[PDB]
Amino acid sequence: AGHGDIFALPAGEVLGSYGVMNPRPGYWGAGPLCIADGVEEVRRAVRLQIRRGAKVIKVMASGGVMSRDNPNFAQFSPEELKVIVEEAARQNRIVSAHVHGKAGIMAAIKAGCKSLEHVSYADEEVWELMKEKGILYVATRSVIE
Amino acid sequence: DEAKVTIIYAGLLIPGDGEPLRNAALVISDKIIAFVGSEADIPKKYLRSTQSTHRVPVLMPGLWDCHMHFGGDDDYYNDYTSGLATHPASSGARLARGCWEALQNGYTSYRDLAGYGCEVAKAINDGTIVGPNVYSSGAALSQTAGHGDIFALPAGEVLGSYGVMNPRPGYWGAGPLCIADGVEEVRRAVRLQIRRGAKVIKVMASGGVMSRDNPNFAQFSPEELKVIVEEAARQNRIVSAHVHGKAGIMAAIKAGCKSLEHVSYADEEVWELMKEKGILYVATRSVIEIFLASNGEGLVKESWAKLQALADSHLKAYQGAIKAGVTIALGTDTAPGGPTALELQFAVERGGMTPLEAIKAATANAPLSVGPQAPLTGQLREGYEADVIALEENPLEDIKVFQEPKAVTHVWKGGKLFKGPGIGPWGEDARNPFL
Amino acid sequence: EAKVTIIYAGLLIPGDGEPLRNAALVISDKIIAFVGSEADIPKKYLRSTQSTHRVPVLMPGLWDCHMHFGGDDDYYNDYTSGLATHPASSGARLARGCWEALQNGYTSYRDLAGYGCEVAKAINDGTIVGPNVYSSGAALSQTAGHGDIFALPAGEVLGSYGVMNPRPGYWGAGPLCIADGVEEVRRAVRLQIRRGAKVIKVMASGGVMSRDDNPNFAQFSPEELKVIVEEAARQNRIVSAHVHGKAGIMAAIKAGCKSLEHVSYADEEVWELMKEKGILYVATRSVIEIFLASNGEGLVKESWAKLQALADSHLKAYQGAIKAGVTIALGTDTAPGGPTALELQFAVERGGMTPLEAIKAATANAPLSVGPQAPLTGQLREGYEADVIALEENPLEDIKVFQEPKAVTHVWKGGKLFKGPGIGPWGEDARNPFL
Amino acid sequence: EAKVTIIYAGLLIPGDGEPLRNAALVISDKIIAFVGSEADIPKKYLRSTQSTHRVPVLMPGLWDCHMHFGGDDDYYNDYTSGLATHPASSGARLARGCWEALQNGYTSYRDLAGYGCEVAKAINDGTIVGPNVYSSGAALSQTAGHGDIFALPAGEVLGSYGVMNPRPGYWGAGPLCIADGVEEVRRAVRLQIRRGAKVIKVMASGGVMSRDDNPNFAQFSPEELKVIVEEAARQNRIVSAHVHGKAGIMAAIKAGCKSLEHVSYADEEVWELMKEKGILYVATRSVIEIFLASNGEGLVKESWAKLQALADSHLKAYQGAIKAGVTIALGTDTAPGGPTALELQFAVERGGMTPLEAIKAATANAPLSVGPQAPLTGQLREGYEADVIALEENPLEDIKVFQEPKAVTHVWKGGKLFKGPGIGPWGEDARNPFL
Repeated sequence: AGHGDIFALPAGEVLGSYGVMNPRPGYWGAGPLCIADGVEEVRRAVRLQIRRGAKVIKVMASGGVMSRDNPNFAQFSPEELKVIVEEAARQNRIVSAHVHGKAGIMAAIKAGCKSLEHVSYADEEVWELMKEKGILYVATRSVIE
Repeated sequence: DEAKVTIIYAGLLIPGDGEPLRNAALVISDKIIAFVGSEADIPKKYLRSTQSTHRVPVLMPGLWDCHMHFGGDDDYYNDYTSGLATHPASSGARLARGCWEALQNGYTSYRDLAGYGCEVAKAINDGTIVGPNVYSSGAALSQTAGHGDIFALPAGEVLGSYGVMNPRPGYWGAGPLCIADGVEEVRRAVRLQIRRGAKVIKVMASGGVMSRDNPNFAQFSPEELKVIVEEAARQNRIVSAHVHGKAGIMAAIKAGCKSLEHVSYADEEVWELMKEKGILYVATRSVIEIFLASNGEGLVKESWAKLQALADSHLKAYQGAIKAGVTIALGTDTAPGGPTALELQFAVERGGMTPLEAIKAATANAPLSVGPQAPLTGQLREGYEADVIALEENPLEDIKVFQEPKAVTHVWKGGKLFKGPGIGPWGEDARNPFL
Repeated sequence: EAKVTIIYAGLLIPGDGEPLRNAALVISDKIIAFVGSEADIPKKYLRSTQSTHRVPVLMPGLWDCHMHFGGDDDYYNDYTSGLATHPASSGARLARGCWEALQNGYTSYRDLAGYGCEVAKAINDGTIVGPNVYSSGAALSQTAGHGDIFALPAGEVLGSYGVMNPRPGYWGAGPLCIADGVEEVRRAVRLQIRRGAKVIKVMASGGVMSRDDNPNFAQFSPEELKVIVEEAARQNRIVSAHVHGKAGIMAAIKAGCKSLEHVSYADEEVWELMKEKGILYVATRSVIEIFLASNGEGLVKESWAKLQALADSHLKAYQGAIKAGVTIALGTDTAPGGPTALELQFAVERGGMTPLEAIKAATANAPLSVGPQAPLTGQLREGYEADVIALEENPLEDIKVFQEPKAVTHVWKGGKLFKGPGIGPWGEDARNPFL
Repeated sequence: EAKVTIIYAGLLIPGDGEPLRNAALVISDKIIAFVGSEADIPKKYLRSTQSTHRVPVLMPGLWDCHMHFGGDDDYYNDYTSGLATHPASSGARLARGCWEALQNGYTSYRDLAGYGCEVAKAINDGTIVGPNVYSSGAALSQTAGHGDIFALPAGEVLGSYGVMNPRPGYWGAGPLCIADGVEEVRRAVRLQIRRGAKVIKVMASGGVMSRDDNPNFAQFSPEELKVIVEEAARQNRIVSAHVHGKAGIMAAIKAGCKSLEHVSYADEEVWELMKEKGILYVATRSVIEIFLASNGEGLVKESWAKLQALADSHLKAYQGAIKAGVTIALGTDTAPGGPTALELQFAVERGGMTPLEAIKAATANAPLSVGPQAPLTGQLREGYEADVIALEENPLEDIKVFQEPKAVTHVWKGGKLFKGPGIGPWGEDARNPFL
């Protein structure tokens, strides 16, 4: 049910294709999207991208005004984000977080993400944190335009 | 094109929370209520701009039932097996009749706590059918061997259908029930309901006297309940917990649930906690009353003693909560179109509410049952949503008035007339959506 | 005590045969007890009748022999919506449609792909109202056939709709069934019957879906079609074949199909075979007319030349069949509540039927579309089923009269009034089924 | 307004027939409007033409009738790379290859195993450029057949490429399809058609892969081959059979295959049958020549004696077929962009064709390799498709001229210039399709 999910399809088709359970023939673990719920699953989720030669890890950490969906709501738990960062860090990758609302922004920061996309509700507080922590700001303004 | 303005003059206007007005008027502008006050005080701009006026004896908010189940089961299986065996197309057809019927009784909002509310609301919102505002849980979450489980079927069939492992074709993750065990699974369990558009999350947090089963025993671990609350909270939902025994009640509270159903063993301590924490109490007395009316035909002696003991507790709990001034809303655990109005009767005649408090429980308080997902509604006030009904008779003099749908003469939902003089079955300006 | 109703008609169109003037029809319970002149009504019925009516025009309830009970979300334009739309949503929407159908005087639908079986359960238990629904269950298609969803990958489609790999999730109960080989095709027919299918529908040719799609190519092997017919035959169903090109037509015939849809490349040889073998011809002209009215907005040059060539051929086929006196019924390939009446217009204005023959195609002939599953119906005759409608205006003078539902004033299905003066939305003596 | 181009040619090689000197060809839009002497050009074209060209040599676009669209990672030497290489990698690599193909004057490829169907989508939508691709989809092989990957265990291979057990992961859409039994083999052909396959390819014999492998042994039963042909035939495809030994050859013929690859043990009897039945002979000599050039580096004594014995037999077969006047086309079993031109050299220097007959095999005859899926093409004639190339040098004097792509100066596919003076890498009027 996150920003990467394909809401128009039923849930079984999507997790069948892109979940980190149920290994099978058909280039399992090697698509545009990976859906993982819970600390256990998110470890295999990062590990599967590294397996392909990923040089960065990308999380959806907020909603994205896809339906009448809320960009203000955070996505993934802090517990999952922390683990995702740590997994990437162990292989010398960073994590880049899709964030709009301040709650998602703050959680991605707190977790250890070093790059943020859109960052649409960034304010004074976010700017100072990003400078203090050396976190890249990638506005992606073309999408809004 | 200008705003669509409607003036409704009322002999008696029951706002929902607060003293009723005599010789009052309410103005609707488009979807919201633009003015409430005396007939004398209507602003002149609305007298100028109005396209339609009405005069009725009694005006009040659209009613809520805060505990419905959108199941539409075939009649065949008497237990929960029907939920699994009934094809959802059948369920959906039947639920369409029920939501129509709900609207005709002045029920403009339902909180579905287990079933297809999400899926059926799509056909309400796109205009294909008509119905109340539906705030749905999607599936009720239950542990294995919990109150949601179908004990009569073997475990593999049930978790195959309703578990959060083993994704597959067949509308996986989209049934009346979701079974999840452990912190990991319960995260996907909440997430799957949100995926469907759930506007509340419902947990089974105690047993429910289904077998010679214990309502005193809690269900789910505290660890799971905490996580379930947090998951809902992150998407700005609240969690509503089915609870009977005090252990389950206390655990649901501790976890962060903001709504409790039945609450049968609630005592002094529970009442104070619910007030302190702003937790809605939904007694669902109609369910108890059903099996009191059966009177123990074909039940063993001590299993009937057990139901009465629970019923008596449930009664004291509700009475004490009302007297203690716990915040209360009404629900019945029925199918759409069912006898939701009965709960007003029981609120008065069992609970001991005044008819006015009973109405408050079914209107002004009821949106609390979805927390932050509630619009400003359930009250006749400026700025609130135009969910308004009119009655022929004064329900403060006889609360049973609500049980004759002929007595609800006009129904507005979101400023639109769905029932009223010269208004068709599918509401005003209804067009066949298949042409 | 039999429930007797007398209907006096200025004009009585029986369905097959010369219309009567100054006529009457008697209903006794569910069957038609008498048809003849007002003068000749038997006196026993004048004595026993509890209600009488007087109307300008009376005729049989109308049939559409080619409907699809899909109720899809609007989101996906193609067949993906059939898979992605949750069936609870579909069922809700189909309830509106069946209501709407009945209001237009359509008392029978033959669903050739979808949830007719599942929705008819809610009609028959009285929860909603609608036409008599004879459903195929899923349309049978080969892999890469006209029923397949080419835009999705193959695994997703056969996972959802194949006859292998049984699993939780209403397996074997969707709008589509894909089966390859004699073995699989036995289970394919059997699974529809399991749902209560009253006809079996095959895709036996391509259907100009893409540019690499060819309506001239047959689908399924003769070996599979033969077995499909035999399986249906054993349960006293017939098979209805979607066919365009002559190769597919000839194969469906050879196999034993007794109903053909579209039949776009039917020529002399096909017409004679259909008459010789008693095979119903359902043109489904409305489908061609839809993409003629688009006129090639955003289509490549030669792909529009291809549709017109098919459309032209489909026209000549239909015209030739009518002239050759092939037995014909009407269908539209629409959702319930859709514009079924249009097909009468096209039967006259394209096909070249007389308005009277057009009515025959939508009434007396239409039960042939389900073979031995048909009761004696579609005609105003003694002993036939009381599916009867009344109109304000004479449709023999303007066949487009059927396209104003206000013009159908009374609808009886099985002797029960579902529309008529002072009669509610859910029919006479309707009760809320959830109380 | 038609887009008209005049090409003056010192030498025009039409494909089937005597070459013209001092000739011209007119293109109108996508088809060839005129072929004849420069003197005889119709005046209307001299008036209407927007561009003219003058070149030494003009002929049809070349065909390779035996390509494999694999795009494998280099890592695995055997067939394992087909399974292990991610198809996104394969597709990228195949884009270079199709570009490179077009630059050498190859305007049509018949892919007999791989992703031709999937890559042609990006050619046809204009994202990349390439030849007309007629693809088999996956090659069909029995378990333990020439398509099987013996080095992996059986479960992994049938999990990936079998026609049972549909699942997420682009099921049914790989370079290989394994099917055993009549039932499975229906779905096998159907799955390729689903992808847009324009020919069906079977493995009908062994292929000296190992020492326990025998090219003399047939593969698939006659029962399976018959059904495979019939399935293809119903969609207007033909089947092309990989065959070495006479038993496999005879079975493929008997079944109804209309194209044979390698045909290494073809003798008098086979030649006559192929002529009698109109069966294309594609020798694929380049494959034999590769392992002749290795010369038995790290091969056992008798396993090198086995390859030479096959190579010799393959040679006599091809030579005899040419002399017997069997209809022949050319293919190489290479990746797109590979050394397709080599096969012309071998047709002359091994087969003993004249350079003119060699060109006929790569042009006028080559569309026979897809039977009814062929447009009128491979020839410079009025009404045929404008797939035209120009060379700097006369290939009738040196057939190796084709192996320098600098020597192909102009390439037209469907009347559109993809290579020529002042013309960019992606062809004329190319736009970045992502803006």
